[PDB]
Amino acid sequence: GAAQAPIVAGHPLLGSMNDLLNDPLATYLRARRDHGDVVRFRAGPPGLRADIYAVFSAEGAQQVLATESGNFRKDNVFYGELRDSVGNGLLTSQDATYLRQRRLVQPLFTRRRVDGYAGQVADEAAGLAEAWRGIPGGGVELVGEMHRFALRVVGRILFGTDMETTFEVIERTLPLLQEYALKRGLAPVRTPRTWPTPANRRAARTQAELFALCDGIIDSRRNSGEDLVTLLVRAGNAEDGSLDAAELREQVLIFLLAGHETTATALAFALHLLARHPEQQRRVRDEADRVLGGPGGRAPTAADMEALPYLTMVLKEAMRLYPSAPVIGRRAVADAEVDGVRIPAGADLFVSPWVTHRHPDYWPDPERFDPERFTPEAEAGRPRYAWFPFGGGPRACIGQHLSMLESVLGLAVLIREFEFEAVGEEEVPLGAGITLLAKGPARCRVIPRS
Ligand code: HEM
Repeated sequence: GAAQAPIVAGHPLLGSMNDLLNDPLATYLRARRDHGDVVRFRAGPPGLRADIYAVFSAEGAQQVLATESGNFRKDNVFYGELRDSVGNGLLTSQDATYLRQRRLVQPLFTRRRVDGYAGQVADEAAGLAEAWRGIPGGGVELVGEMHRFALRVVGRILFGTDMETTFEVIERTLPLLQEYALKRGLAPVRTPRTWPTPANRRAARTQAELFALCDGIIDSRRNSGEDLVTLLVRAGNAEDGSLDAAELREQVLIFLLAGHETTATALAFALHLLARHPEQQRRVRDEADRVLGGPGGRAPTAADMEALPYLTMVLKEAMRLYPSAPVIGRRAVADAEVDGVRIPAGADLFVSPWVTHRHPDYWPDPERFDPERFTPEAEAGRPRYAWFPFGGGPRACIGQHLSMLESVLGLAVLIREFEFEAVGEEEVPLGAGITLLAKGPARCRVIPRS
């Protein structure tokens, strides 16, 4: 006896089109508050787009992402636009194509291989510290600062040293190809990319430049402290052979796309919360000072992650309030039942870390910043999928441990060398694209500790 999904209140004629455009994050929370855990969003005018379903329960998220993963596919139009824009890499691939890619890439994402990149993160963070030590204003805009820093960390991990050259090209090329794909995947009309419109021409020129850069970097590595491009080029097994040149580029691009804004968002918001919460900052500082030796102390290592649990708890709470992926899209193959509600075959649907992380059934006083929610005991008192920023199940984030290594060890250096104080508006307005979008500045004063 499957129930029908309630339609989220919206415009009499346009449905949720205006609400999802103006304030999608507030629309998602209202949908749960007024209509429940399985809802349907209507578009207008009638006949433009099929109803998009939404699952906000932890148990429904476990079903969509893990228990019944086979019924929920990456067949949404957005995924097709990303594949056309950056190639059919590990994030967008499905079936046999994905299985061969997973067989060849998983070896590069082992805890030991990832832990080997700890010194690169520590060096990049010490570099940011020296630059911040010479800021005459003593102030930073964290969204902008962490956007640069995160690309530098993932790019050092990918391409090694002296790649500020490649950084500036990627910095200006990749975001445009992502916007092109996001805007087309969410659009109600799609003129072919071959069509010679000014926008489609600009995107193909952007693609050419980035593709050629990637191919040159990859071809230089065709000729341990090895970079990830070197290990992707040397990936091979008996059944799958090795990755081709197009396959190599698709993975480099997907790693850059999946690790640049995601880690930036987490770093900026963790630092912003610590800037607005002095007691929690003092706790992270006393922990950093005890493990690394204080201002002017030693570089953090991968093993220091076990000795930095409050910082880990601050990060998880930042990713609860500010999930870098606020929604995860899927498409139903066959009729399904989630929380007693029917999700039809062919239906585009989405789980939302943004809503489930603020759900009153799992989160007391959900908008309060409290790292103590992530003690092992508190985690046991709540369902597993109440917190899922890296997703879950077979398609969970492969760089989850890398992101935590870069965040914990990164923030450890910055808190060991600087005190943070929020300046100006502390409420950063938020939107949603591929990732959580900052629609406001996160200003902060950096005070050198030595
Ligand atoms: C070092 C940084 C990162 C890298 C290189 C990276 C890479 C990737 C890759 C390759 C995938 C596809 C995994 C697969 O299908 O087998 C993925 C999935 C995912 N990543 Fe990450 N990631 C990083 C950081 C983050 C962070 C900080 C978040 C925080 C929100 C995040 C959230 C996700 C989510 C939700 C998925 C699942 C998407 C889905 O199921 O459709 N990633 N990541």
